[PDB]
Parts: sequence; structure tokens; C-alpha cells
Amino acid sequence: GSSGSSGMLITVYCVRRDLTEVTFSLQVNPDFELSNFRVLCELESGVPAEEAQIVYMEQLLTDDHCSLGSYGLKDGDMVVLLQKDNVGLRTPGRTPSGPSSG
Repeated sequence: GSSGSSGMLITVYCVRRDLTEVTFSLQVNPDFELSNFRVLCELESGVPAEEAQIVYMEQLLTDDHCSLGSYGLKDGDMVVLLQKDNVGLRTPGRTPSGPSSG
């Protein structure tokens, strides 16, 4: 089919992952939103973009709106993936309203 033309290698390094730690590479563009890079790492590693972190330059990237090229990502760069906890596994919380009548 087709491949593309321009792109940059982005190495990801998972840590926590609930005891797993995985290391894989990805091929994206410099004009690719961070969120996009997450969905990818979320497709490879599996970590949820929501609970998917991206560390670069020693500083944690806290912007999904920002892009890769913007931050300063080039072909042959490496990043660390940190998995958070937001599965909220504490009883099935879900109930409608109803003050009157009890």
C-alpha cells in the first residue's frame, strides 16, 4: 500500500504498568499532537492515553494539545511512559437522583 515520506522514530519506555515495564518504538511525525502519540503508545503498550504519561528532557510532558515537533522530538529520541491509576475500583458508584419519597 503506502508508507509515507517523512517521520521520526520515537522510543517509548513504560515503567509502572502495574508491574510490567515495556519498551517499544514508534514512528510518528513532528507535527503530530501529543494526544496522538499517546493513542499510539496506547495501542502498543496498552496504557490508556488518559493514564498515559510522557516524560521528555527530564521533564514530564503535561500537555496533550502540544505536539511532538513542538516539544523538540526528533528521529531517534526516547521517552518514558508512566502509567497512572484511574480505574477507580471502589464499588460500582452509579445512582440517579431522588430526594422526595424515601
